[PDB]
Amino acid sequence: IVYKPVDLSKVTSKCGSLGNIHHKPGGGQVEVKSEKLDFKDRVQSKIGSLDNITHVPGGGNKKIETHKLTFR
Amino acid sequence: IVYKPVDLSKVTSKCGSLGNIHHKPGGGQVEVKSEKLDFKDRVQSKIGSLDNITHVPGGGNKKIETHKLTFR
Amino acid sequence: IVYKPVDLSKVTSKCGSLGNIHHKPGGGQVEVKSEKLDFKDRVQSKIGSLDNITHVPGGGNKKIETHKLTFR
Amino acid sequence: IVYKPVDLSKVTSKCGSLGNIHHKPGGGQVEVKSEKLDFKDRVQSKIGSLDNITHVPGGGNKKIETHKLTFR
Amino acid sequence: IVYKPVDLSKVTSKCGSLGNIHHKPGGGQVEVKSEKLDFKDRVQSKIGSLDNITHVPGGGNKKIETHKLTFR
Amino acid sequence: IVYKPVDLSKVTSKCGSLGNIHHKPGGGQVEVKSEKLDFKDRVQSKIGSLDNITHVPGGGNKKIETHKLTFR
Repeated sequence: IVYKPVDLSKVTSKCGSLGNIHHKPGGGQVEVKSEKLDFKDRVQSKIGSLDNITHVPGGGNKKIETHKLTFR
Repeated sequence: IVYKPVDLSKVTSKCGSLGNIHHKPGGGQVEVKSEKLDFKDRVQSKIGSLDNITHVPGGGNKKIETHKLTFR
Repeated sequence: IVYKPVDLSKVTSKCGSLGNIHHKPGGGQVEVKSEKLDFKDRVQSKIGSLDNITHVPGGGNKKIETHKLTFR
Repeated sequence: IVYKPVDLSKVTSKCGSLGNIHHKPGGGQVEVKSEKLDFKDRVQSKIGSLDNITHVPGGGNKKIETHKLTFR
Repeated sequence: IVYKPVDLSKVTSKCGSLGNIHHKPGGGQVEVKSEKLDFKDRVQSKIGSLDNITHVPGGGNKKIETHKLTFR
Repeated sequence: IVYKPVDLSKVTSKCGSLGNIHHKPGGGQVEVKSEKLDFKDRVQSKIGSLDNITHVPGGGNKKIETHKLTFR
């Protein structure tokens, strides 16, 4: 008895933002004028930013593999 | 008995931001004028930023493999 | 009995920000003017930054492998 | 002009577990038998426990109050 | 002009576990028998515990108050 | 002008575990028997514990108060 199975598979995952082109994205004009103005509660503000923010909790690879051979 | 299984597989994961091009991204004008202005609670502000922020809690590789052979 | 199983698999993970191009990124103009202005609570501020910030609590590699052979 | 507003409010918050009675809760019999047994990955186990676990990130109180009086 | 506003308010917060009664809680019988047994990764185990665990990152008090009076 | 605002408010926070009654808590029987038993990685174990563990990174008090009076 010959037991010769073969795994030759090519497996890829390519997830998120890949191969994009951004050409002169923030090229314009942004004007913010604020006067006599009041905040009672928590503020998050972005003006004219172009951040790359990347979070990867994913993208793991795992294999679990089992081999057994029994005579009786 | 000839037990000769083979794993030859190629596995990849490529996750997050890969191979992107940013050309002259923050090239424009940002003007922020603030006057007579008040905050009672916590502030986060970004003006004209271009940060690359990368978090990778993921991207782990693991193999679990088990072999057993019994005569009786 | 011949027990000659083989693992030849190639496994990679490549996660986060990889192979990106940033060309003249912060090239424009940022003006922030602040007058008569008040904060009672905690402030985080970025003006005109281009930080590269990388956190990798992930990216680990592990093998768990078990072999047993029994005669009786 | 008399400006004499009054706040007499009673405000209460009562959150989580309050005023419960637990009488002989763990009074029975718990038997665990484990033999020839294997773990490849991380274990959390409770047998026969009766913990009080209390987490309070909430339960703060704040007032913001503003008074202004103008002649012209 | 008389400007005599009053705050007489009572404000209370009571959060977590309060005023509970536990009578003979762990009073029964707990048996653990473990034999020929293996762990490859991290173990947390509780057998027969009755901890009080209390975490309070919350529960702060703050007043912000502003007074202004203008003659012109 | 009479400018006589008053704060008489009573403000309280009581967070975590308060006023609980634990009567003969650990009064029963806990038996642990362990044999031929193996750990490759980090262990935390409690058998028959009754800890009071209290963490308070919270629970602060603060006043911010501002007064200004302008003649022109």
